[PDB]
Amino acid sequence: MLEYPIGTPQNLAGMEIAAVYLQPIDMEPEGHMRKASESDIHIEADIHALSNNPNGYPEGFWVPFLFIKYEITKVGGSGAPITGDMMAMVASDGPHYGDNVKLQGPGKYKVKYTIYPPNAKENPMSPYYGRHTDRETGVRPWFKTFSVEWDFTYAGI
Amino acid sequence: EYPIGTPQNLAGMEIAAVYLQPIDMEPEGHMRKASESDIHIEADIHALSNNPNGYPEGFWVPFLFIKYEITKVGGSGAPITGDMMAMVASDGPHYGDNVKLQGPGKYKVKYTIYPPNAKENPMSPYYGRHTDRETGVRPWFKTFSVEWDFTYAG
Ligand SMILES: [Cu+2]
Ligand SMILES: [Cu+2]
Ligand SMILES: [Mg+2]
Ligand SMILES: [Mg+2]
Repeated sequence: MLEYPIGTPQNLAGMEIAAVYLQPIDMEPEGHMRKASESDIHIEADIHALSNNPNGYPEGFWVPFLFIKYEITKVGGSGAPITGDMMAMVASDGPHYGDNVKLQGPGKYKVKYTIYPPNAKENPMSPYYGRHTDRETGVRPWFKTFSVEWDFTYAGI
Repeated sequence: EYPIGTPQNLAGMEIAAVYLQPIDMEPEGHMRKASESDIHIEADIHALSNNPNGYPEGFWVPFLFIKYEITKVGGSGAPITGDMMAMVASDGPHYGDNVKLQGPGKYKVKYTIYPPNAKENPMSPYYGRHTDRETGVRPWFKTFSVEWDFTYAG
Protein backbone atom coordinates (compact mmCIF):
# COMPACT_ATOMS: atom_id res chain seq x y z
CA MET A 1 0.00 0.00 0.00
CA LEU A 2 0.93 3.70 -0.60
CA GLU A 3 0.77 6.11 2.35
CA TYR A 4 2.36 9.36 3.57
CA PRO A 5 3.88 9.27 7.12
CA ILE A 6 3.18 12.09 9.65
CA GLY A 7 6.38 12.64 11.60
CA THR A 8 8.11 9.85 13.58
CA PRO A 9 6.23 7.03 15.48
CA GLN A 10 5.92 7.38 19.28
CA ASN A 11 6.22 4.58 21.88
CA LEU A 12 4.04 4.47 25.00
CA ALA A 13 2.65 1.66 27.23
CA GLY A 14 4.19 -1.20 25.11
CA MET A 15 2.69 0.15 21.86
CA GLU A 16 4.00 1.97 18.78
CA ILE A 17 1.71 4.93 17.76
CA ALA A 18 2.16 6.18 14.20
CA ALA A 19 0.21 8.69 12.15
CA VAL A 20 -0.27 8.44 8.37
CA TYR A 21 -2.54 9.84 5.64
CA LEU A 22 -3.56 8.84 2.13
CA GLN A 23 -6.31 9.77 -0.34
CA PRO A 24 -10.00 9.80 0.94
CA ILE A 25 -11.62 6.35 0.84
CA ASP A 26 -15.01 4.57 0.47
CA MET A 27 -16.19 2.35 3.33
CA GLU A 28 -18.88 -0.22 4.18
CA PRO A 29 -21.15 0.54 6.10
CA GLU A 30 -21.93 3.59 3.94
CA GLY A 31 -22.85 6.93 5.53
CA HIS A 32 -20.32 6.72 8.40
CA MET A 33 -17.35 8.31 6.57
CA ARG A 34 -17.45 11.81 5.18
CA LYS A 35 -17.90 11.39 1.35
CA ALA A 36 -14.56 10.94 -0.53
CA SER A 37 -15.59 13.83 -2.83
CA GLU A 38 -15.99 16.20 0.21
CA SER A 39 -12.64 15.22 1.86
CA ASP A 40 -8.95 15.90 1.23
CA ILE A 41 -7.35 13.00 3.14
CA HIS A 42 -7.95 9.76 4.93
CA ILE A 43 -6.19 10.21 8.31
CA GLU A 44 -5.03 7.04 10.13
CA ALA A 45 -3.67 5.94 13.51
CA ASP A 46 -1.36 2.85 13.21
CA ILE A 47 -1.20 1.20 16.66
CA HIS A 48 0.85 -2.00 17.07
CA ALA A 49 2.28 -3.85 20.07
CA LEU A 50 6.00 -3.53 20.89
CA SER A 51 8.04 -6.39 22.50
CA ASN A 52 6.95 -7.15 26.11
CA ASN A 53 3.54 -5.45 25.68
CA PRO A 54 1.87 -5.50 29.19
CA ASN A 55 -1.66 -6.28 27.87
CA GLY A 56 -0.81 -9.67 26.30
CA TYR A 57 -0.34 -8.54 22.69
CA PRO A 58 2.51 -10.34 20.81
CA GLU A 59 4.93 -7.98 18.97
CA GLY A 60 3.53 -6.41 15.78
CA PHE A 61 -0.12 -7.24 16.62
CA TRP A 62 -2.77 -4.62 15.93
CA VAL A 63 -4.07 -3.17 19.23
CA PRO A 64 -7.89 -3.53 18.84
CA PHE A 65 -11.01 -1.97 20.50
CA LEU A 66 -9.33 1.42 21.08
CA PHE A 67 -11.15 4.76 20.61
CA ILE A 68 -9.26 7.70 18.95
CA LYS A 69 -10.24 11.38 18.80
CA TYR A 70 -8.18 13.77 16.64
CA GLU A 71 -7.63 17.54 16.48
CA ILE A 72 -5.96 19.05 13.41
CA THR A 73 -4.78 22.66 13.45
CA LYS A 74 -3.34 24.73 10.64
CA VAL A 75 -0.21 26.69 11.58
CA GLY A 76 -0.85 30.38 10.75
CA GLY A 77 -4.57 29.76 10.08
CA SER A 78 -7.78 30.58 12.04
CA GLY A 79 -6.57 28.82 15.25
CA ALA A 80 -9.73 26.62 15.47
CA PRO A 81 -8.98 22.87 15.11
CA ILE A 82 -10.65 20.37 12.73
CA THR A 83 -11.95 17.71 15.13
CA GLY A 84 -13.41 14.26 14.88
CA ASP A 85 -13.45 10.59 15.86
CA MET A 86 -11.69 7.84 14.06
CA MET A 87 -13.37 4.50 13.43
CA ALA A 88 -11.78 0.99 13.50
CA MET A 89 -11.73 -0.56 10.00
CA VAL A 90 -9.86 -2.89 7.69
CA ALA A 91 -8.06 -2.00 4.40
CA SER A 92 -5.75 -4.02 2.01
CA ASP A 93 -2.76 -3.54 4.42
CA GLY A 94 -4.83 -4.57 7.50
CA PRO A 95 -6.88 -3.12 10.36
CA HIS A 96 -6.39 0.48 11.54
CA TYR A 97 -8.26 3.54 12.97
CA GLY A 98 -9.15 6.17 10.38
CA ASP A 99 -11.34 9.02 9.16
CA ASN A 100 -11.98 11.05 5.97
CA VAL A 101 -11.06 14.67 6.73
CA LYS A 102 -11.50 18.00 4.93
CA LEU A 103 -8.42 20.26 5.58
CA GLN A 104 -7.91 24.03 5.09
CA GLY A 105 -5.58 23.99 2.08
CA PRO A 106 -1.79 23.56 1.74
CA GLY A 107 0.33 24.41 4.78
CA LYS A 108 1.87 23.17 8.05
CA TYR A 109 -0.49 21.35 10.45
CA LYS A 110 -0.36 20.12 14.00
CA VAL A 111 -2.00 16.64 14.59
CA LYS A 112 -3.03 15.42 18.00
CA TYR A 113 -4.60 12.02 18.78
CA THR A 114 -6.28 11.24 22.12
CA ILE A 115 -6.17 7.43 22.59
CA TYR A 116 -8.81 5.83 24.87
CA PRO A 117 -8.28 2.27 26.28
CA PRO A 118 -10.97 -0.48 25.90
CA ASN A 119 -12.34 0.19 29.41
CA ALA A 120 -12.68 4.02 29.04
CA LYS A 121 -16.19 5.55 29.66
CA GLU A 122 -15.76 7.49 26.34
CA ASN A 123 -15.03 4.21 24.46
CA PRO A 124 -18.33 2.83 22.92
CA MET A 125 -16.73 -0.65 22.57
CA SER A 126 -16.06 -1.05 26.38
CA PRO A 127 -18.99 -3.54 26.91
CA TYR A 128 -17.57 -5.85 24.18
CA TYR A 129 -13.92 -6.40 25.13
CA GLY A 130 -12.53 -8.25 28.12
CA ARG A 131 -9.18 -8.84 29.78
CA HIS A 132 -8.11 -11.95 31.77
CA THR A 133 -7.14 -11.01 35.37
CA ASP A 134 -6.24 -14.46 36.91
CA ARG A 135 -2.58 -15.38 37.73
CA GLU A 136 -2.14 -18.13 35.06
CA THR A 137 -3.53 -16.32 31.96
CA GLY A 138 -4.01 -12.72 33.19
CA VAL A 139 -2.44 -9.50 31.89
CA ARG A 140 -1.65 -6.07 33.40
CA PRO A 141 -4.41 -3.38 33.68
CA TRP A 142 -5.20 -1.19 30.65
CA PHE A 143 -3.15 2.03 30.06
CA LYS A 144 -4.75 5.40 30.91
CA THR A 145 -6.10 7.76 28.20
CA PHE A 146 -3.19 9.69 26.67
CA SER A 147 -2.54 12.21 23.88
CA VAL A 148 0.14 12.24 21.17
CA GLU A 149 1.14 15.10 18.79
CA TRP A 150 3.05 15.56 15.50
CA ASP A 151 3.64 18.28 12.89
CA PHE A 152 3.36 17.79 9.10
CA THR A 153 3.36 19.74 5.85
CA TYR A 154 0.38 19.16 3.57
CA ALA A 155 0.74 19.99 -0.13
CA GLY A 156 -2.32 18.24 -1.60
CA ILE A 157 -2.33 14.62 -2.81
CA GLU B 1 -4.58 -25.55 27.20
CA TYR B 2 -6.33 -28.59 25.62
CA PRO B 3 -7.22 -28.80 21.90
CA ILE B 4 -10.74 -29.70 20.57
CA GLY B 5 -10.01 -31.73 17.40
CA THR B 6 -8.03 -30.27 14.47
CA PRO B 7 -8.19 -26.59 13.26
CA GLN B 8 -10.33 -25.94 10.15
CA ASN B 9 -9.55 -23.56 7.25
CA LEU B 10 -12.44 -21.51 5.76
CA ALA B 11 -12.70 -18.07 4.09
CA GLY B 12 -8.92 -17.30 4.42
CA MET B 13 -8.95 -18.00 8.17
CA GLU B 14 -7.76 -20.79 10.49
CA ILE B 15 -10.40 -21.71 13.12
CA ALA B 16 -9.21 -23.69 16.19
CA ALA B 17 -11.28 -24.71 19.21
CA VAL B 18 -9.44 -25.06 22.56
CA TYR B 19 -10.26 -25.22 26.26
CA LEU B 20 -8.48 -24.55 29.59
CA GLN B 21 -9.46 -23.95 33.26
CA PRO B 22 -12.21 -21.30 33.93
CA ILE B 23 -10.80 -17.73 34.11
CA ASP B 24 -11.43 -14.27 35.75
CA MET B 25 -12.13 -11.27 33.51
CA GLU B 26 -12.42 -7.46 33.65
CA PRO B 27 -15.17 -6.15 33.30
CA GLU B 28 -16.54 -8.40 36.07
CA GLY B 29 -20.05 -9.86 35.84
CA HIS B 30 -19.86 -10.74 32.12
CA MET B 31 -18.26 -14.21 32.53
CA ARG B 32 -19.90 -17.00 34.45
CA LYS B 33 -17.90 -17.18 37.78
CA ALA B 34 -14.83 -19.51 37.56
CA SER B 35 -16.13 -21.33 40.67
CA GLU B 36 -19.44 -22.15 38.85
CA SER B 37 -17.68 -23.32 35.63
CA ASP B 38 -15.65 -26.36 34.42
CA ILE B 39 -13.80 -24.87 31.42
CA HIS B 40 -12.99 -21.67 29.60
CA ILE B 41 -13.91 -22.46 25.92
CA GLU B 42 -12.05 -20.51 23.22
CA ALA B 43 -12.19 -19.85 19.46
CA ASP B 44 -8.70 -19.09 17.98
CA ILE B 45 -9.25 -17.26 14.65
CA HIS B 46 -6.22 -16.12 12.65
CA ALA B 47 -5.75 -15.07 9.02
CA LEU B 48 -4.20 -17.51 6.52
CA SER B 49 -2.05 -16.34 3.53
CA ASN B 50 -4.05 -14.37 0.91
CA ASN B 51 -6.89 -13.59 3.38
CA PRO B 52 -9.60 -11.81 1.25
CA ASN B 53 -10.44 -9.20 3.96
CA GLY B 54 -7.01 -7.53 4.15
CA TYR B 55 -5.64 -9.39 7.20
CA PRO B 56 -1.89 -10.21 6.96
CA GLU B 57 -1.02 -13.88 7.73
CA GLY B 58 -1.21 -14.85 11.43
CA PHE B 59 -3.21 -11.73 12.43
CA TRP B 60 -6.07 -12.11 14.88
CA VAL B 61 -9.42 -11.63 13.06
CA PRO B 62 -11.20 -8.99 15.23
CA PHE B 63 -14.86 -7.80 15.69
CA LEU B 64 -16.34 -11.25 15.02
CA PHE B 65 -19.31 -12.66 16.98
CA ILE B 66 -19.22 -16.37 17.96
CA LYS B 67 -22.17 -18.44 19.33
CA TYR B 68 -21.47 -21.99 20.60
CA GLU B 69 -23.52 -25.13 21.22
CA ILE B 70 -21.99 -28.00 23.30
CA THR B 71 -23.91 -31.37 23.43
CA LYS B 72 -22.90 -34.43 25.52
CA VAL B 73 -22.87 -37.73 23.55
CA GLY B 74 -25.13 -40.26 25.32
CA GLY B 75 -26.57 -37.58 27.65
CA SER B 76 -29.83 -35.54 27.62
CA GLY B 77 -29.35 -34.34 23.99
CA ALA B 78 -30.01 -30.66 24.95
CA PRO B 79 -27.05 -28.40 24.07
CA ILE B 80 -25.24 -26.01 26.44
CA THR B 81 -25.47 -22.70 24.54
CA GLY B 82 -23.91 -19.32 24.81
CA ASP B 83 -22.05 -16.42 23.26
CA MET B 84 -18.36 -15.92 23.37
CA MET B 85 -16.84 -12.53 24.08
CA ALA B 86 -13.67 -10.96 22.54
CA MET B 87 -10.90 -10.63 25.14
CA VAL B 88 -7.15 -10.57 25.68
CA ALA B 89 -5.08 -13.05 27.77
CA SER B 90 -1.23 -13.63 28.21
CA ASP B 91 -1.12 -15.52 24.85
CA GLY B 92 -3.08 -12.73 23.02
CA PRO B 93 -6.60 -11.81 21.91
CA HIS B 94 -9.26 -14.50 21.40
CA TYR B 95 -13.04 -15.25 21.73
CA GLY B 96 -13.98 -17.14 24.87
CA ASP B 97 -16.50 -18.08 27.56
CA ASN B 98 -16.66 -19.83 30.96
CA VAL B 99 -18.78 -22.95 30.59
CA LYS B 100 -20.30 -25.49 32.97
CA LEU B 101 -20.31 -28.99 31.32
CA GLN B 102 -22.22 -32.20 32.22
CA GLY B 103 -19.35 -34.35 33.53
CA PRO B 104 -16.68 -36.51 31.83
CA GLY B 105 -17.41 -38.02 28.40
CA LYS B 106 -17.62 -37.27 24.64
CA TYR B 107 -18.99 -33.91 23.44
CA LYS B 108 -19.97 -32.27 20.10
CA VAL B 109 -18.88 -28.52 19.89
CA LYS B 110 -20.34 -26.24 17.18
CA TYR B 111 -19.30 -22.57 16.68
CA THR B 112 -21.40 -20.20 14.54
CA ILE B 113 -19.13 -17.38 13.32
CA TYR B 114 -20.78 -14.04 12.41
CA PRO B 115 -18.90 -11.47 10.28
CA PRO B 116 -18.52 -7.79 11.41
CA ASN B 117 -21.50 -6.66 9.28
CA ALA B 118 -23.96 -9.36 10.52
CA LYS B 119 -27.27 -8.13 12.08
CA GLU B 120 -26.61 -10.53 15.02
CA ASN B 121 -23.14 -8.98 15.59
CA PRO B 122 -23.42 -6.16 18.26
CA MET B 123 -20.08 -4.68 17.05
CA SER B 124 -21.35 -4.01 13.45
CA PRO B 125 -21.75 -0.21 13.99
CA TYR B 126 -18.08 0.06 15.11
CA TYR B 127 -16.07 -1.68 12.37
CA GLY B 128 -15.65 -0.65 8.75
CA ARG B 129 -14.22 -2.07 5.54
CA HIS B 130 -12.57 -0.11 2.71
CA THR B 131 -14.37 -0.70 -0.64
CA ASP B 132 -12.39 1.59 -3.06
CA ARG B 133 -10.04 0.09 -5.72
CA GLU B 134 -6.71 1.36 -4.22
CA THR B 135 -7.16 0.27 -0.55
CA GLY B 136 -10.33 -1.86 -0.63
CA VAL B 137 -10.85 -5.52 0.30
CA ARG B 138 -13.32 -8.26 -0.70
CA PRO B 139 -16.80 -8.38 0.96
CA TRP B 140 -17.13 -10.03 4.39
CA PHE B 141 -17.60 -13.86 4.51
CA LYS B 142 -21.12 -15.16 5.18
CA THR B 143 -22.09 -16.54 8.62
CA PHE B 144 -20.83 -20.13 8.85
CA SER B 145 -20.70 -22.97 11.39
CA VAL B 146 -17.78 -25.32 12.36
CA GLU B 147 -18.08 -28.57 14.35
CA TRP B 148 -15.71 -30.87 16.26
CA ASP B 149 -15.88 -33.85 18.66
CA PHE B 150 -13.83 -34.12 21.88
CA THR B 151 -13.42 -36.21 25.02
CA TYR B 152 -13.55 -34.30 28.29
CA ALA B 153 -11.76 -35.85 31.34
CA GLY B 154 -11.69 -32.81 33.70
CU1 LIG C 1 -9.52 3.59 6.95
CU1 LIG D 1 -10.81 -15.75 27.46
MG1 LIG E 1 -1.43 1.29 7.09
MG1 LIG F 1 -5.30 -19.32 24.66
